[PDB]
Amino acid sequence: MNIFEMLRIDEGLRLKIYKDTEGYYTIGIGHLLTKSPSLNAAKSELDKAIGRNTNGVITKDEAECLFNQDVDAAVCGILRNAKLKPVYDSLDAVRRAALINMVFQMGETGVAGFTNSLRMLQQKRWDEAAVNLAKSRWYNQTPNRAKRVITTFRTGTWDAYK
Ligand SMILES: *C1=C(C(=O)OC)C(C)(C)N(O)C1(C)C
Ligand SMILES: *C1=C(C(=O)OC)C(C)(C)N(O)C1(C)C
Repeated sequence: MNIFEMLRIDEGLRLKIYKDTEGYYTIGIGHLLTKSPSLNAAKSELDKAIGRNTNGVITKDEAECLFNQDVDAAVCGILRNAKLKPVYDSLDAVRRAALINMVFQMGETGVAGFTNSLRMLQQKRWDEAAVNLAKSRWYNQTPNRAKRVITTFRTGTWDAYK
């Protein structure tokens, strides 16, 4: 198991534009296209991301291509953020993947706002951090996925993904 296999489980794979759990146009392995309600706006975003006129459908190879860029962008966002980089640097590789997972789902700024959870992770107070992380809109709106990510933070193992 690794961050790619982890997010592939959490995000799925769909080759046509669909609406994500928030109602936002998405494609591939959780590639958010736009929060705009305009399907043409989402299709324009898709064409720009792929470099061709797609009419809202991509191939599996294209989906995996976007996914690799998106995982990279999540890591890049963490390492440039003054709030997230210290926590990331302090973590083992499995818990690092859990933080990347959260940034992939909610964005750099969103995760960087989890000030008290981040402190608890930095302190390596894993059970306490797990309790705090669940006190969130994130957990309430996607509880099964959040439970898996939180278990990964709590234990430092892949138990929730096997
Ligand atoms: C990845 C791609 C790919 O692997 O599909 C063959 C394309 C669509 C060529 N490219 O735009 C990226 C780099 C996104
Ligand atoms: C890092 C980036 C990156 O390396 O994506 C793979 C982008 C998204 C260009 N950038 O905004 C940071 C600095 C976060």
